[PDB]
Amino acid sequence: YTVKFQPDPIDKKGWSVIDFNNCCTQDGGWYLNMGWGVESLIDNNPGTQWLCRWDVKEPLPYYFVFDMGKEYTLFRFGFANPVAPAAHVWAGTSKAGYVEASIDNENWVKLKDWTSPKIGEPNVNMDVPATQARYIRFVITDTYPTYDGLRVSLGEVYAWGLEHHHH
Ligand SMILES: [Mg+2]
Repeated sequence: YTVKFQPDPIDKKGWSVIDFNNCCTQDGGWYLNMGWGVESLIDNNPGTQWLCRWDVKEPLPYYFVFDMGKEYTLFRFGFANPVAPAAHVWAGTSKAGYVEASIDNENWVKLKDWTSPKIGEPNVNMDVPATQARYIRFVITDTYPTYDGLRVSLGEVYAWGLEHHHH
């Protein structure tokens, strides 16, 4: 928990979801042309979204392993529920979960345990203990129920931190 620093999120261009366990793209390729895949989570804006598996409601937890490309020292981490013209703003139901961090994609260390107060919550950032990392692991553990049961869509994930020596 740090004071009002307000720097700017790491440019997620070298980024790339290197691993996940749930998306709508798993099924028919027609979902593919919809831009609802995991990569739709680190493309700079919450305008594009990510959709869970829809043909078969999969039980939680859902996780993702982002590869920031290089090493950093995370200060904060957060995400942002979907936002118009996102086809599923009512689906952003992330309620509880946590985020881990690793430097070799083998050994991980917990950073924090986030919790969103309502469905489709604008942004949810958390102060994460000053830790060195290359890979991040986001995990949704509980979801707010919907008119159509357990559904969930994510807008985007942000990460702050210093960049280690270019070397
Ligand atoms: Mg996005």
